[PDB]
Amino acid sequence: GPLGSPEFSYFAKIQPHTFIEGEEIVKCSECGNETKVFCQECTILKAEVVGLCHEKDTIKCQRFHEFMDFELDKNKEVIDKRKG
Ligand SMILES: [Zn+2]
Ligand SMILES: [Zn+2]
Repeated sequence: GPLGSPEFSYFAKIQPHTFIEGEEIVKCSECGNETKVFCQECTILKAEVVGLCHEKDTIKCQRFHEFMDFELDKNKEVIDKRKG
C-alpha cells in the first residue's frame, strides 16, 4: 500500500548505514541548524568525518547521504587542523 500515515505505530526498522552523534557542531546547508551527526559506515569507507543533520530521518538531505559521491569544489579556503 501507499506509504503515508498508517496506523502501525510502535515499530522500528534497521538500516545498513550507521548514524552516530559526533561532537563538532555543524550547520546544515539546507536546514541551517545546530547539529552534530556523522555516519560511521561512511566515515570508514570515505576515511573522513562526515557531517549530517538529525532531520536526515525525513528530509531531502537524506538524499545527499546516498549521493555523497557527487561532490565538487565549493569553498576556496586553505585547509587546517587542530592538535595534529
Ligand atoms: Zn539538513
Ligand atoms: Zn553513510
